[PDB]
Amino acid sequence: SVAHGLAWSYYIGYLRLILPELQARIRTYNQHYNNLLRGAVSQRLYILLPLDCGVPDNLSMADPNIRFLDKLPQQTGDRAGIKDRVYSNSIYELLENGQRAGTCVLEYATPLQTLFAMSQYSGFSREDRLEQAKLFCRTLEDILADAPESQNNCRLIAYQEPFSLSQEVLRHLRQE
Amino acid sequence: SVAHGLAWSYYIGYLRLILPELQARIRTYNQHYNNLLRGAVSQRLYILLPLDCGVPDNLSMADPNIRFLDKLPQQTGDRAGIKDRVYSNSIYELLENGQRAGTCVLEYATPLQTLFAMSQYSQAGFSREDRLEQAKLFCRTLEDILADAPESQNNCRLIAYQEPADDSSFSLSQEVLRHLRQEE
Ligand SMILES: O=C(Nc1cc(F)c(F)cc1C(=O)O)c1ccc(-n2ccnc2)nn1
Ligand SMILES: O=C(Nc1cc(F)c(F)cc1C(=O)O)c1ccc(-n2ccnc2)nn1
Repeated sequence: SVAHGLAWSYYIGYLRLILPELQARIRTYNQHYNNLLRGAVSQRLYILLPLDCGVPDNLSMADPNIRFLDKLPQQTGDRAGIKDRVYSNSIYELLENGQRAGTCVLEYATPLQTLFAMSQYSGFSREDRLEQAKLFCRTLEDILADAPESQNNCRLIAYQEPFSLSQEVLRHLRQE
Repeated sequence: SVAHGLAWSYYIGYLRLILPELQARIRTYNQHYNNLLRGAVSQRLYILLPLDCGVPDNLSMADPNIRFLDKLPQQTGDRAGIKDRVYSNSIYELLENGQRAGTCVLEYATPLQTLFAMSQYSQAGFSREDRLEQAKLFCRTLEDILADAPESQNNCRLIAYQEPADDSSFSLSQEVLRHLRQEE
């Protein structure tokens, strides 16, 4: 049940705040900042849900075919006593054969780091961590399916390694 | 178990990251004479834990005697696929009789908003009583986490309070000043 609460926490504390302005920020980037010949940034927030709960800080460290392109225009807002809290979301090019194949706003679901931290060493086994990660994912899918902030503007990317993270994301980008 | 998990998720997801550099950033802010002449910033992160789980976005809206002053210079770092994620931490003056009595880095514990959002509308008997119990468990777990955590080196003060029914009888600025004066 901890992961059910973490999924709610992620929606209430982050996704409900970030999803409503996302379309407008992507449109700003596409119309004002993006070089003439660069491909458009895709319209969705792509959230990585590694079922192993491995959340590295740097996506280019995780797969060099995920290349940092630029920041979205920043979203600021008062939040829980932070005046003008800053959200500096990252845009990535997904490379195939050294060339851009897709461009998107991509990040990991941060609460998966809690499940990982509490099970990295051996109570709370790897199998228990997998079960919590799946519960997180199922709970978050149910929340977003019902949430008025989720309007074809978010895509959950849940995966288990048996692998290219870039190819996993591209399969989701190309399903749209 | 949810409150226990939220306390861990708050330490792992934020306090672990923000606490190690915080005193260096405050020290830097206080070394600017024009800042120090206004008043020294207290050398701790003060975390508000309203046990009702009510977490308004703007502290001056909560209590006009909590006056926004300034921001620490941004801390950036790569986090969970966010390149150079930005932490803009707010500094407040705490007023007594219209005058500065203290200056601090102050914010609400964000996961208390989840406890609240999940029970605000409940028609269950004892939903408010159950929420208060969850909030206390959250605070207890977080106190126990930070007692043991190497990032917590007399640099964090949890401010847990249950507000009275009577809105006018409670002053959040006074609640923070009580803590700020002990930390001194
Ligand atoms: O997951 C986040 N937040 C939370 C998750 C919780 F479960 C919770 F209880 C509270 C929060 C919170 O932030 O208060 C989160 C994720 C990405 C970014 N972000 C993206 C660009 N810059 C910052 N910011 N926050
Ligand atoms: O509580 C926060 N975050 C989280 C809490 C979680 F429970 C979790 F699982 C993940 C996060 C997360 O951020 O990923 C949080 C609070 C303050 C600020 N902040 C202060 C200035 N600018 C930004 N940022 N984040």
